[PDB]
Amino acid sequence: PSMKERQVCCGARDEYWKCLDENLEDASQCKKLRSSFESSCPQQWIKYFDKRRDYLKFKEKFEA
Amino acid sequence: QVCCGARDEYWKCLDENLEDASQCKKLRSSFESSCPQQWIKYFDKRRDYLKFKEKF
Amino acid sequence: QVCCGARDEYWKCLDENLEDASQCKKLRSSFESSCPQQWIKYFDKRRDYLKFKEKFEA
Amino acid sequence: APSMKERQVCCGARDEYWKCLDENLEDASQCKKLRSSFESSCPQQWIKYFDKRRDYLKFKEKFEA
Repeated sequence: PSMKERQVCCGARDEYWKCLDENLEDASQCKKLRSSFESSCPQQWIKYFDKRRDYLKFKEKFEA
Repeated sequence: QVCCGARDEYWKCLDENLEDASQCKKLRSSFESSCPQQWIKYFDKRRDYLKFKEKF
Repeated sequence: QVCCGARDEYWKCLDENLEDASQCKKLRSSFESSCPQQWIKYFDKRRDYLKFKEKFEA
Repeated sequence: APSMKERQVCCGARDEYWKCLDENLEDASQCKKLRSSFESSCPQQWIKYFDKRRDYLKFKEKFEA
């Protein structure tokens, strides 16, 4: 998986996660960005980032 | 692998395999994985030119 | 190793220390080592804008 | 530990220097300008590495030919 593929995957993840921050984890507002994210990233990266997002957002509330 | 490190090892394989890219697919991956695509485009043009100049 | 991994670890440190860059100088080095300078400049503008937007509303 | 940009600039400076040496069959004198640009562009331990790497590669070529 090339450096350009990583750049493009990260960019698509940045935009997707940004949307989620501006709509309190509401997938329905970020449908096209989620689609680009899946199109832009290897299957095992998508799983990594989805699980990381859960951990981080739940750790916040456990701490809150 | 530093970008120019992975590039130099790819170029070494090309040398040792008479410029036949088919023999160097593994090292082509590490190169692509180590270097921005803009740099790879530059590096491919420098190599193509310099190897051609060599034979000339 | 991956440019965005090193960026995210640097940004995680900035969060944890009240956006205080002086604490996170180690991971700033690894960020600079992992990412081309053109990407760093963009990422630094993105962070400045987003962190500022955080306050401007909250 | 040098940044990615520092490694890139070191590599470019090294490339142009090694190119010059190839065009003058290792004659240092005709590349002194590029030599200087290589030393300023590269950390001390990188200069050492690429100098010893150059020697090994050139002498390995002669040994085999």
